[PDB]
Amino acid sequence: MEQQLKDIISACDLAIQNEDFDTLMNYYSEDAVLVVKPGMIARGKEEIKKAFITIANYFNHHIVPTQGKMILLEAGDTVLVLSQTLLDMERRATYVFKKNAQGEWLCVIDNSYGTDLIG
Amino acid sequence: MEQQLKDIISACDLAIQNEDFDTLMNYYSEDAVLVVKPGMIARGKEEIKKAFITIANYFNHHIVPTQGKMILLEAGDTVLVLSQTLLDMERRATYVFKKNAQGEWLCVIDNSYGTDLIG
Repeated sequence: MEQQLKDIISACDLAIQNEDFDTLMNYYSEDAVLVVKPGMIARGKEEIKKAFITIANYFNHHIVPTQGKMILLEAGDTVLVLSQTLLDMERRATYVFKKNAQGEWLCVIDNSYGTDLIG
Repeated sequence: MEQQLKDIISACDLAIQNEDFDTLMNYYSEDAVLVVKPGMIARGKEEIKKAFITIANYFNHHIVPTQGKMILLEAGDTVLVLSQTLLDMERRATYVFKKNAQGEWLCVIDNSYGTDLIG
């Protein structure tokens, strides 16, 4: 439930560090959407794969990300995840996963900015 | 697109003022989830109907909040809506709609609090 999803997040978070986006795309749906940065979205597994490869080599001067509070709003088929990420300063994101027939939760909407996208 | 959803919001917003939750439940999915207030969620059309009937009076509507910026992250089947509501002070919510076979977008996750649910 709240764990397997939290385990998929980490699984992906790692798949990104190991720069093996080939295994990272197994967690995304085919028509998924990923918000790279404000006013910049990638649609489809291919476009999203490229986005990660592009923004692969980027880092913040002295920064220590840390998983924080995480709420899950499950509505049967889909699930809205509100993941807070601590910097030392926080980053509240909104992810949407959809459980396919196989029973594996894939990501459909990846907006690491959450409602911050508005402001 | 961005309008029909915005028109569904208003449609519901009104269905609530006219206290005719019978027509309001036509906009929600069957296994939908509604966040009434922090640490309080209603699951299923029935529970959600009761929730609205209960807080019919707890919340003084008529206080028509002003619609503001609204971002839509569509991923084929589902759609993540980031609606900002102005008070005069703002309220950034996160709604999730899913387009059924009939082609009508229903609400599956109604969290008028957005990422604020975390903090």
